[PDB]
Amino acid sequence: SKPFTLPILTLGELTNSRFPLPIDVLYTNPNESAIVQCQNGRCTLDGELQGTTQLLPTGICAFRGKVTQQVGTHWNMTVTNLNGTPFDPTEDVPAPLGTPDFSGQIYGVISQRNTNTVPGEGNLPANRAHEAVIATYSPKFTPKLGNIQFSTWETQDVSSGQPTKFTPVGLASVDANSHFDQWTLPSYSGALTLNMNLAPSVAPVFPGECLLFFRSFIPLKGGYGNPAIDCLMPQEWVQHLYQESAPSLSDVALVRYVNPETGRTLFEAKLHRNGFLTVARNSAGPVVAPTNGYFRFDSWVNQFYTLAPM
Amino acid sequence: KPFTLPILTLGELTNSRFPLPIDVLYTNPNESAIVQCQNGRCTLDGELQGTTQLLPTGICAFRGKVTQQVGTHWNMTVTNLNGTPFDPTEDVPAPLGTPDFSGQIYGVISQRNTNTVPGEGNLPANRAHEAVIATYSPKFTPKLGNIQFSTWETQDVSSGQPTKFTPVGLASVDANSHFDQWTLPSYSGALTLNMNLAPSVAPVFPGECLLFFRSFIPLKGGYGNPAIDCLMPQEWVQHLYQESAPSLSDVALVRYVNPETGRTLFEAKLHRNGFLTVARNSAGPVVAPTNGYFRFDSWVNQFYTLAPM
Ligand SMILES: C[C@@H]1O[C@@H](O)[C@@H](O)[C@H](O)[C@@H]1O
Ligand SMILES: C[C@@H]1O[C@@H](O)[C@@H](O)[C@H](O)[C@@H]1O
Repeated sequence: SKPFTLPILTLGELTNSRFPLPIDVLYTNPNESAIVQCQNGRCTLDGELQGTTQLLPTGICAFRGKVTQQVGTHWNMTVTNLNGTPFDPTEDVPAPLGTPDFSGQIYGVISQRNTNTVPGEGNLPANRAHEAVIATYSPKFTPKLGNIQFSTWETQDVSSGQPTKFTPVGLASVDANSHFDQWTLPSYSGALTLNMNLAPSVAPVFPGECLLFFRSFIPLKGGYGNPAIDCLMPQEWVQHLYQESAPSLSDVALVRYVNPETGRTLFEAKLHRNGFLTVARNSAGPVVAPTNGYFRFDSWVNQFYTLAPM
Repeated sequence: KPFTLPILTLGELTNSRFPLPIDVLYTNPNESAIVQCQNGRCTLDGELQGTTQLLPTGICAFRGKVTQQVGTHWNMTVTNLNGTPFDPTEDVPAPLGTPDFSGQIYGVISQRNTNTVPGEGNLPANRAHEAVIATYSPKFTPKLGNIQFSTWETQDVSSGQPTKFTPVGLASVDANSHFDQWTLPSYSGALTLNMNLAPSVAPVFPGECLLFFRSFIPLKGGYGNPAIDCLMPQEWVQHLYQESAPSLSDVALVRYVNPETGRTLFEAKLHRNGFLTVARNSAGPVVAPTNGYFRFDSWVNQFYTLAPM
């Protein structure tokens, strides 16, 4: 039986699995009323990706496809799998892997490199890129059906029928009107249709315990706010667990957040089979801990184990 | 502790020199330039070199603060990516993550103010705009803690506020844009020697050439199909760093294998300093099944003769 391990990486060496951002802090929010059911950064401890999760850091909240027509200014674009193959709505996933998993106005850059080349230009293609926003709560956001819409400030310099890439950067806004809610899933097929093939919701099932998140702060195109995105495990853990494919020997692994300098355990946590952490903590907010710290697998325990309060 | 490479197809790898997926394996035997990139550099026993760091989000990124205005141009002091002051006495070429090629790098500058306003709900103000960093410019001196960027925006950039550069692609590859992926920036300006560089790499055996992981990089406008070639993908850097396996010799023999058929498609030398060579004599992509990946075979020496591709 290949033993279970986590990579040895401080918070400053980890990245968020739900948006292309570094991890900034560990965070808890015991009194959260929302169901936590994100679809990116989902991976079982034995290395099975779930939801819309894929392995590339560059694939998180990215889209690939072709603009079909103009419809600020608005544009419709077909979306393929990120590897360029046609997305097959019959595959057992919620949406193309990499699709954003939260409601909001996602701000980024749309770029295009034409397929046709010009002989006068050494047989090279024309290009354009422009800022763009994708509203994931809109009824035109239907990645599961192979089509989404984005808007631009630019009014004309976007070409139909040409290869198109969305590179995410941040959020456009977090004002009331922008519907930013990190725990509200998009309707991947539109509002009249149920989401399918989701990774399951996660929650603590032990008194005194709460979810522990890896939190990143996300840039804003304008306006006021300090929005955050919380993931259940960083992208490097997803990648590592996928590589190792270690059998889970129980439903719950005991992990310790250790200070390598002093060799001391700062706190302990449960790492659950479906790929998320809980701690025994009675407050909300960031965890204040030495920047050299990281989680180390200790042993397999079970649902009856009582964590020492942080 | 036995040496390993991660098991990842090209479609599961990313470029260590720009935040892009790997598109193809590629050779260019007749390259006249010295290959001495500073990102994606890691020895086989897991020592990062040049300006290499572990975060995919850190590649060609900058953090710091705008100081003044001067297309509109802006001066920006840069810190380490973790926010701490960059110490020019540290033994690196420049802050880790700094771009390692000449060109006009296109991306977005974003800002989140330090001060908050009660009227506005005790939340800080924000702004982001397209920006371009010309790494060949005399104003590009990251080793001295200071760079310059330009924007189409003419005014909506604030001084003295935390600033982030998120790279997206190149602004142009026409002649006046000086894109040369193998020409290093002068991290302190042209009249100064770059220091603490990861070493140049080359085949030391007749009939061999470097093998690259190639990505195509987006363009803001104009014509071109520019590419960035890295010596090893970011995932290999991350994996080698984790395992810290001793290099038993100076050259590890690796085999590109088709997992379905078990067949070896070709073999390569993975050198101690962190790069591949193959026995091949033409420029262009390597044509190989999408399920293929490199697997560590054994250790050998500089004189081992590779099966021609
Ligand atoms: C509060 C304001 O928000 C947006 O309009 C920004 O572009 C401004 O610079 C300012 O930060
Ligand atoms: C060849 C041209 O290059 C730039 O001017 C782009 O903005 C145009 O859309 C076109 O691609």
